[PDB]
Amino acid sequence: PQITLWQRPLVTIKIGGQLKEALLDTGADDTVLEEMSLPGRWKPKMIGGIGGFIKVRQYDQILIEICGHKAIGTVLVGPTPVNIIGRNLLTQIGCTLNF
Amino acid sequence: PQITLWQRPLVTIKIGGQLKEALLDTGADDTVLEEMSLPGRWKPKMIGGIGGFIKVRQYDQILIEICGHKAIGTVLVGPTPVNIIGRNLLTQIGCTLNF
Ligand SMILES: CNC(=O)c1cccc(CN2[C@H](COc3ccccc3)[C@H](O)[C@@H](O)[C@@H](COc3ccccc3)N(Cc3ccccc3)S2(=O)=O)c1
Repeated sequence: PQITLWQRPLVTIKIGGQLKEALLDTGADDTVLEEMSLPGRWKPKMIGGIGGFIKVRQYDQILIEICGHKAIGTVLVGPTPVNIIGRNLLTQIGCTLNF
Repeated sequence: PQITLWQRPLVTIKIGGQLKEALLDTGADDTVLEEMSLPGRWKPKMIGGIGGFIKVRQYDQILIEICGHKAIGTVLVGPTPVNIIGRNLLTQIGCTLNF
């Protein structure tokens, strides 16, 4: 589909059998979600925003459904202001910017 | 044009006659640029994201050229590490997210 930007590009995602709201964010390199439990081991990672950097937990090969489209990739969990779907997953669902 | 997200969506913008590189950020409500001088009165504001908040100066009705498309809108100026073009301006150039 085509999403306009007059309002926040919020979509429903499914992860760990739960539905959550997330922002389609072309400015983010990675996908970062609010604190939650994911399976497997995690690795440390530092990501930065306008205010500075934060430490998050990196989980790999996580199944996440975005607007019905299934994706499998790296998900970061940490103190993020909102659930963010970044370029690593946007590319998997074939998302592009057009104008 | 159609911009893929394999890499960060960086574009050239023209503001105050100056050329700059900026990130197209669908997750950002507003536009925030690195410290610079702009004519007119401004209002202080606080914007936050990953890492926390930063103080910025809000200028209204600023003319900006993005990829040859003229757009008018509010621009926030502050100690941001990267120039960010948010939704307030992306809408004016008719930018959409598609997949
Ligand atoms: C009202 N606030 C604004 O208009 C407003 C205006 C401008 C900016 C922001 C905040 N940013 C949002 C996220 O914050 C929020 C918070 C609440 C609601 C919406 C977005 C942005 O959309 C993201 O792209 C992330 C990159 O996050 C990641 C995630 C994973 C890996 C790497 C980055 N940042 C922008 C940024 C990009 C590159 C370098 C430095 C900073 S951010 O600063 O963290 C809000």
